[PDB]
Amino acid sequence: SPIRRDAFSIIEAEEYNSTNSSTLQVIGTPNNGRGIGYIENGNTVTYSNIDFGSGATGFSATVATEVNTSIQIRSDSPTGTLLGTLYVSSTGSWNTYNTVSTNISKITGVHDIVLVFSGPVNVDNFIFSRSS
Ligand SMILES: O[C@@H]1[C@@H](O)[C@H](O[C@@H]2CO[C@@H](O[C@@H]3CO[C@@H](O)[C@H](O)[C@H]3O)[C@H](O)[C@H]2O)OC[C@H]1O
Ligand SMILES: [Ca+2]
Ligand code: NA
Repeated sequence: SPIRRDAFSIIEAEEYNSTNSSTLQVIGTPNNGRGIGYIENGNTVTYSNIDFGSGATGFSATVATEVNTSIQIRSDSPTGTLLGTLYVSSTGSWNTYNTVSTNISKITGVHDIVLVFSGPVNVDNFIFSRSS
């Protein structure tokens, strides 16, 4: 998976750098893309060296789930700074993807990102939004 990436271009969830998960799989999507799924509560997924430049204050992910769930977005490590939490309610199916966004604290420079899952969700991709 890429050693580094831009926060303001699409990051593919399936191109993660490490995970604690023993269940997570790379899945396909209806339009023949890929994502991550078979995720459980407590699973973490790390993406290395994301460059936030002069600042990001939002996070958007394209996700599908049948259960209400949340994803913490942390900087640097699973116990690093909580940037924000994306709350995802049911999208209607494991294959019905929806772009969902949340606010985060402003982050600058280069940091690993860790997504921390409280339950099952399929994630295709994500991206950050710049501060004003
Ligand atoms: O070709 C694509 C298929 O591979 C794709 O299959 C889906 C893959 O993800 C599955 O989602 C899991 C369902 O079970 C939950 O408990 C897990 O947490 C989910 O990750 C989904 O159910 C499959 O249908 O579908 C799209 C096809 O184009
Ligand atoms: Ca993807
Ligand atoms: Na394992």
